[PDB]
Amino acid sequence: GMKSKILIFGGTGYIGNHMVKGSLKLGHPTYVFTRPNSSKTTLLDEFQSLGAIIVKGELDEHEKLVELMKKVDVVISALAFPQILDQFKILEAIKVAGNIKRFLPSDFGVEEDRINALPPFEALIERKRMIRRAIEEANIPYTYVSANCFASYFINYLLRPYDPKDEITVYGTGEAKFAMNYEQDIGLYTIKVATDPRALNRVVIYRPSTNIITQLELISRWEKKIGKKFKKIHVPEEEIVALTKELPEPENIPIAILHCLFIDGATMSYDFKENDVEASTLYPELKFTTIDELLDIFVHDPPPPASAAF
Repeated sequence: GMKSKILIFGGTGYIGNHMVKGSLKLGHPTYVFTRPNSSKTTLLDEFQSLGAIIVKGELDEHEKLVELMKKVDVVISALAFPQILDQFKILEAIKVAGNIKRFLPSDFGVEEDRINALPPFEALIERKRMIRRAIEEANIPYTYVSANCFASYFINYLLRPYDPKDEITVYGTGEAKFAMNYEQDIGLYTIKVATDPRALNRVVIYRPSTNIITQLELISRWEKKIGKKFKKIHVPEEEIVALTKELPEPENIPIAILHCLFIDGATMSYDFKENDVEASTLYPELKFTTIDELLDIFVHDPPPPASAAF
């Protein structure tokens, strides 16, 4: 009915599929633009069975993009790091169409306009800033989402719950704080703020108070949940830093990200600004799945590990 029509790019991606599912769950007409040569045919069918309108094509099809933009109201991009600047193709279509009410570029991580990282990762977030600068210069309505750490992804990466090993790797001292949110919630809240006036032309950060922790505390809580103790093996910062200088690309990128998130503590190294919007405060009918609840999920029905593209 009055629900805004949502167009999603990168819908078959790691975080993108949660935005597609969240959009549909919220009753929004959902358009999913995806490549003709899809290896995610089983994910697309699911989207379709849920009500999504699948649109096959390439980002290079400018005319197709423009005609598509004219049919929707909101555009959300969840493209991967290798395609950050390709979002300029999406932006060009938005500019020509002229009817888009809100554009959310592919951020969904650290708040790049207030943090810096090691060269490997800095080059990537600088590309994300370029997109933001282009959006602002064109006066395109937007929302910049800083979703912080993807919880299932990093619980898998840090705790390796599927690994019966007796040791656990700690990056740096392990004392740096970070915030991590459940992917399903990131998807749901993202759709909500994309149509929320309180988020128009603002930076929205997902930092629920129940999802802030350090590597050491996460380990301790996991140990209590499963009744096992692990031998902690640390990886010195100077060591991680060196690797980002010697290892090739994209190898050194994950290492740079690990330093940013778990050593520098970039997701918790700042205080909120006047115009910042912290998402957990927006909806009294919803709440972010907490860290304890997340650990319970991994104990009862843990999700498969994943690896972002670089």
